Amino acid sequence: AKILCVLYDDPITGYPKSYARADVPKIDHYPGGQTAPTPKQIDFTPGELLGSVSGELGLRKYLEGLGHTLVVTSDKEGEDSVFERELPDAEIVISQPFWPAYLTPERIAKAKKLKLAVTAGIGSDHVDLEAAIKNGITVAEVTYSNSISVSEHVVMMILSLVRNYIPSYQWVIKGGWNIADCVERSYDLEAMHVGTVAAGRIGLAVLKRLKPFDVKLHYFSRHRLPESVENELGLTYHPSVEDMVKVCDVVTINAPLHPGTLDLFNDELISKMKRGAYLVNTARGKICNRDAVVRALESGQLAGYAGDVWFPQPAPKDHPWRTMPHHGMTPHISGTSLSAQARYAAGTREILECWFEERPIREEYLIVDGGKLA
Ligand SMILES: NC(=O)c1ccc[n+]([C@@H]2O[C@H](COP(=O)([O-])OP(=O)(O)OC[C@H]3O[C@@H](n4cnc5c(N)ncnc54)[C@H](OP(=O)(O)O)[C@@H]3O)[C@@H](O)[C@H]2O)c1
Ligand SMILES: [Co+2]
Ligand SMILES: [Co+2]
Repeated sequence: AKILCVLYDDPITGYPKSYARADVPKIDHYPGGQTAPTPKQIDFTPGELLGSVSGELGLRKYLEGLGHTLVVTSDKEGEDSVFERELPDAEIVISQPFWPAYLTPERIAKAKKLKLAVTAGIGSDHVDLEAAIKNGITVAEVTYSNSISVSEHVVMMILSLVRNYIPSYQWVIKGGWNIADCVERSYDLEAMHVGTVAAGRIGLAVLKRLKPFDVKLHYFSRHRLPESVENELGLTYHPSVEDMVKVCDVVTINAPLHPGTLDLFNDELISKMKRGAYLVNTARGKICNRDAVVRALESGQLAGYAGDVWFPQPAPKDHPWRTMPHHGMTPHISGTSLSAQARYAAGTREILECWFEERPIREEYLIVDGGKLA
């Protein structure tokens, strides 16, 4: 069978010949007890670059040893792309959210042999689930594999926005000291009100990391956390997002992209935030209306915005989030740290072994299975 695997390009300086450190820590399990991926073998050393074209997610020796073929490409856009030309023959398609091969209804129709679509990462909004359901395609993602990685990125970005890190760094490089210039927009985070949209694997990890900063914590969720958790973390529950954002100095978005969160932070909702609020979004770019965020930063309604997720991906050269004032953006990188790559690459192989050995894929990895939502 044919496996079609879309990855981002190598660094412009070539695939790395060395790394800054000798190894990465061993992660055995996630908070709550889900075990780390359990592939039978791996053909990489954790810490290597796996999600670029030369990395191949460590999959070629395994797949070709079984007689299957593996096509790796970064060329994913349009009908003339390698991805779309190779799609009609593929039993399995793999891509990462960071450089996503969108499986639209049209492409799924053309993918006559497609039976398994794997998200190397978390969040399968690039896959049209209705068409996958219609066509009996299994959709899997590597649940929890980089949730902690994102929670780290969130707190990092919150601190940098509030404490005005990046403009202060720039004064060093420019040859200046300029203390007053740095701190005329520098605050402590301590005792601010911080709220999260969703308290899932990322959102809860964010709340736990924020707690010892002595912030006043808020959250909005469809379902409440156990009261024992709310008490230990000092959480205030809000039954609507509007209610929460009214009182928050900082808001972090940690919910998946779906109809209920598409365009949720539009002009109206952002106008309900505190003036000078900070907004962080490492969830899915489209949960925030692109031009509304730009306008709120230009007016001062938002004091700062940061995240790693954009619409579309890759972001075009003229994307307005590149140049809006007071931002601390990165490209979509938090979920593909070298540490996270090791976990989602192991998980991708685990899923593939289960697929080819006719053993069940972990229930926690499954998004649709056997023609229905999991
Ligand atoms: N590199 C990155 O930046 C990166 C990496 C990984 C993931 N992500 C994004 O982050 C999402 C969350 O990741 P995760 O590991 O935390 O998944 P998760 O464990 O499934 O948590 C998602 C939580 O969002 C809740 N929620 C859903 N809709 C909501 C809404 N309209 N308002 C408030 N809360 C809502 C869900 O609760 P219910 O059970 O009630 O629906 C769930 O608890 C992913 O879907 C993905 O898009 C980004
Ligand atoms: Co529910
Ligand atoms: Co959901």
